[PDB]
Amino acid sequence: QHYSIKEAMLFSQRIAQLSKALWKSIEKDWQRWIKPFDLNINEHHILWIAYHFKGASISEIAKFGVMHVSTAFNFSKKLEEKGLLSFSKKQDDKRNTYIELTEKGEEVLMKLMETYDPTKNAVFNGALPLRELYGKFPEILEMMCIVRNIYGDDFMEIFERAFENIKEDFIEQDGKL
Amino acid sequence: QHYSIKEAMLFSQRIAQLSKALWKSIEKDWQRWIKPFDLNINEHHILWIAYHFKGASISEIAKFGVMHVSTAFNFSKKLEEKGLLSFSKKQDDKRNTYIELTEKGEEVLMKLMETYDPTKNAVFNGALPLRELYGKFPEILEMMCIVRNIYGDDFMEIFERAFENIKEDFIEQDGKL
Amino acid sequence: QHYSIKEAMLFSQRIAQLSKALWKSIEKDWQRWIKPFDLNINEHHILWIAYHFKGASISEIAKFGVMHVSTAFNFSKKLEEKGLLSFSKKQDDKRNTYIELTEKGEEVLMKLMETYDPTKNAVFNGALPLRELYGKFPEILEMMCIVRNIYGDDFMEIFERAFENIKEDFIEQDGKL
Amino acid sequence: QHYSIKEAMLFSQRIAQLSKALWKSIEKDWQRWIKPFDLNINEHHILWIAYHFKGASISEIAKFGVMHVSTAFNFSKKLEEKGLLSFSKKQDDKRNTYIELTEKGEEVLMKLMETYDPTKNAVFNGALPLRELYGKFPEILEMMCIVRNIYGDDFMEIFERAFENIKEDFIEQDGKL
Repeated sequence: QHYSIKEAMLFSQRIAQLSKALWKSIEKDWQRWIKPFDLNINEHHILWIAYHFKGASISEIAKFGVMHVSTAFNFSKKLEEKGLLSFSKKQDDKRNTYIELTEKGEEVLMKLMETYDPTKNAVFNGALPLRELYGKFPEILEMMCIVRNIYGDDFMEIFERAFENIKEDFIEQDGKL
Repeated sequence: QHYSIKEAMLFSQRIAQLSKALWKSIEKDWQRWIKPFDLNINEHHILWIAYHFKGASISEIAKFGVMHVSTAFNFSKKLEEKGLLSFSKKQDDKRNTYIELTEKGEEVLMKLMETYDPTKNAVFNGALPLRELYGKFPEILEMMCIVRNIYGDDFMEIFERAFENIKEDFIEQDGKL
Repeated sequence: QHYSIKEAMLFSQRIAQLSKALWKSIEKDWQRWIKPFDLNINEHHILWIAYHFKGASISEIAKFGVMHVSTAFNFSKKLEEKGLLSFSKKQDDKRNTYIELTEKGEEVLMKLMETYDPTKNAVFNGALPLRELYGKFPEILEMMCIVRNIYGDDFMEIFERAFENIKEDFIEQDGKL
Repeated sequence: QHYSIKEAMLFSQRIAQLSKALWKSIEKDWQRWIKPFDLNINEHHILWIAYHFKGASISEIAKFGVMHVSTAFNFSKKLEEKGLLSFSKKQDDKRNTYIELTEKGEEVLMKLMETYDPTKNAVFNGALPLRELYGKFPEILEMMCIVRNIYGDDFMEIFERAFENIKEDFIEQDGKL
């Protein structure tokens, strides 16, 4: 207890609607960006996970991709067909299968990056006011706090991984390494 | 411009991962709560929209339900089959079809409410630390600001609608009106 | 431990400068507003404390006025001279002396209120951007959290007291009850 | 307009009380830390400003010290008497007088640093809960936003100056360079 029941219902509905809105917008923009290259959302997500972690287990891919293991194997295979990634020999347990990007896939990823225009995506524009007032893009700490308690600190290490990987691996003259 | 390209990529990835995590958790908890009653997530969402707005157009239902019109008609029909809601006579345009809850549906909704246990749902527990430190549940303003610029102030009026409807229509001794 | 020493120094300096800036600005604006009526900052603060709490002990006045007891007695006396407030008979302990506003003082307070122009005060203008982005004036929760741990929940009840007193006791056509 | 008058009064009182509380606590802790060395708050503030800016004008000192010019000259002189700082030859305009720390003063500053214990100061402890929940000390952005609109971006550059100076100039084994 030490909270009202009402309060709980209000908060629940509030976040469920907010989170549905946000996921749906990001989903739509993202799908726009990547549909030229015939990639599902999951597939691009998987490709990035491989870039950032220097290859991964399916169980890694499903953890950081917030998908089920099944989907991670299925879409991983679909990508193998497209020559984007490679598979390890052991298929004992789908979970332990190890994935690693082919070179063609890495070029796909870099290309998609040069195709990137922020000003086309909704959520970016929705956040620009806040960037202007604060001088920096919104941190949305409360959200991160929540997802940490939900998903775990090792989960949460992907944010640090990707920050460092973007900063170090690439540089910009018009947008790419 | 007046921001870095890098910055944009960091922010994009950050929010896309955060928002996927949040939507997936709420999705899983919600599905747990409502699966006894053989209801899709969309279907429950539609039923609430009808309760709050005293019936609605399909186009209303899709706006506030963040779904496509097609889905809103399809799942609305599935609910009509279940005797939960009623349909208007005009089917000229799916969009203008007017939906209104049957009594059986309203009982379903109230029942689901008495079935509600917050302590079972992840995101609730993830937010309790913040509730303790602040003395109130997290407001997540930055998120709301964003969704407002994205979706519109009339969209955003559902939060006020539902706050007032919960407060006024119901009272709690163990949880329900 | 479980923090860096450096971190501690950074945070300390940061807040000490921020808090000096804020106090000095509010001090200057406030002094501008009240200098017509020949009132020190403390004296006006004391008068409000009496209005809100329906009279008070000196020890109350010093708690909520964040001043020393000595100052609270001295400036309280200066106000008695001005016919603004009245004193209880017991002077056994300065702390237990009970203060209550004269009518003249209450008129002074209401007058000062009609003299109030927000647009003249700095800190108000500094906060208007945030009010525009958020649709509401900044909550500055982190600050309140801090002051709560510092000063105590009974201290913190003055915010609720004054919110309710402003809302209920007064109404606005051009600014006053 | 486009806000209520009431709202303005609420916000004003709220921040004025919060800011008085915070300044008074920091004032008391700070005075505790520095009273061994017979230093006013202003005097220590002035000494730090000189360290960070490699000497300064009085007008600089008053800007960043949020004091009047008069006080900045007076307390600067008192420090010259103590052999802490040195003066430029020109006294044409007090404002343009240039101050620079003597070596004795720098040792005083470093000493005070080794005397530093965070766990003694109130505001530090008031913020530790937030540090624990967030994993980092509170940013209090809203406050900084406000002070920026109030005081100016060049004013605000002292935060960056001191961050970099602390990080680079010193290192810690038990607390000092």
